Amino acid sequence: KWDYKNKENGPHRWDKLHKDFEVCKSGKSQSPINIEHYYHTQDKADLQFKYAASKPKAVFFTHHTLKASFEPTNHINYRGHDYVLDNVHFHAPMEFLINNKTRPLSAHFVHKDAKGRLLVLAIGFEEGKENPNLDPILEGIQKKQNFKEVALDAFLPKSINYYHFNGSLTAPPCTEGVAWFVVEEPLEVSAKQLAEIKKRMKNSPNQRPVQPDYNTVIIKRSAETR
Amino acid sequence: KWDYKNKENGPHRWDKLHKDFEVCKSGKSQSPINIEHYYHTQDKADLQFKYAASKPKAVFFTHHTLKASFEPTNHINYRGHDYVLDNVHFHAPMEFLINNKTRPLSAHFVHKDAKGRLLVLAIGFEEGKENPNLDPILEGIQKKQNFKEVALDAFLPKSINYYHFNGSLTAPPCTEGVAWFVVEEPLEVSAKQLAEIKKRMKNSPNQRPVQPDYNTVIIKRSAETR
Ligand SMILES: [Cl-]
Ligand SMILES: [Cl-]
Ligand SMILES: [Zn+2]
Ligand SMILES: [Zn+2]
Repeated sequence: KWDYKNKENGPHRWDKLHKDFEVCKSGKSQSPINIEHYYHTQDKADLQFKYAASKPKAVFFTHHTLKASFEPTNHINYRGHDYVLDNVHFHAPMEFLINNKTRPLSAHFVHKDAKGRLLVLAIGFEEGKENPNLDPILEGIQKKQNFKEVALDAFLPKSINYYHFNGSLTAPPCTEGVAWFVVEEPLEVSAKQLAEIKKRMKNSPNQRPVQPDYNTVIIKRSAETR
Repeated sequence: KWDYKNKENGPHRWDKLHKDFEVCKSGKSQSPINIEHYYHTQDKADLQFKYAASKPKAVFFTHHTLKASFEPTNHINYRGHDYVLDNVHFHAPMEFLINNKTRPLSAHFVHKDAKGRLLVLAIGFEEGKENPNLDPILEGIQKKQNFKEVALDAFLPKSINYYHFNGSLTAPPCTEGVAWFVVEEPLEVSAKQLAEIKKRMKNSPNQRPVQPDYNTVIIKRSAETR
């Protein structure tokens, strides 16, 4: 039963808990890392968003995180191909570091294309003003069902800059082949919302430690989300 | 013994021949691929070559390739680490494709730093002028010992453009975590030299087929070799 503690089931031993998890240790592009060495480009965008306000399929606690799953109606388009948004879920603290800076919370937007290839967008939160985009999720977890719309098309800023590289899932089975999009700009979250989200995740950090970095090639990129 | 034929020892089954070879199948950053999506960077790389004329330790046919191995006196410095050149060996046809174009031959310059991390430079050849830099290798494979200097310093152009990304070894054990540098402009080789090198590799292609590409992030970059 894998977790984030430092006992028999912790991240240092995930590989021992099941054969499927062996890549958690043996892989050469495990995530997260500290993003510190990266390149710049003047190339045009290759990322477009096809998000719309959507009622979650489910809002629930699973795999140590608070997760909102969605019907397959939202997509990111990358290199001309659609990747359907499966879920949004949270990590506290944020898992990726950017020039050794941490954030107290991040969201992962998890996508998959028709071929089954994974694309994950990560974005951090900084403690600040109330973020009304989070309220349908907070209201939805403590509610039976009939979940309210999540404003997916208002969640990110208009313009984003992100770090783009290949890595892995940050929880078992740690599958590689992941295209990561780690957004530089933080969203806001209030102290109250931050406490509430952390409590829904059992006040138990669900941040995988940074993994060995085998010269990960990272390009800094921009895109418009509208 | 693994090979490039397609009975019980070839590419599709490398993973089954030894548990050390399992990443040949399970890996999600396997090489080679067709390089066709890449982000252009404008600054000249810090990449520093420390190559000099070097007498091979051995010039020999091993694991389906013509290989020249060296004493550990040559390196590439990348991100402040010295990657020591172990060997130069050949593939026919060239294994990486660039915008779907093939070359009849490539060389791999295989390196490892002290911390054990891999760096391989690939450069293709196109039929044209006689390449004097190949001659000590072509002579050496016909010699018992006392191999003449390979002009490692002259082998590459002073200015190069390359594709840079994370991948794998292209032969078993298919180890990932490889920092790849695939040079854009081909070197020349005469038709006679090309036929001769292919004969020394038993007129038997030693090209791994293109592997699944899980959105490999590739940058295009310039460097100087001195
Ligand atoms: Cl994160
Ligand atoms: Cl190649
Ligand atoms: Zn996650
Ligand atoms: Zn090779």
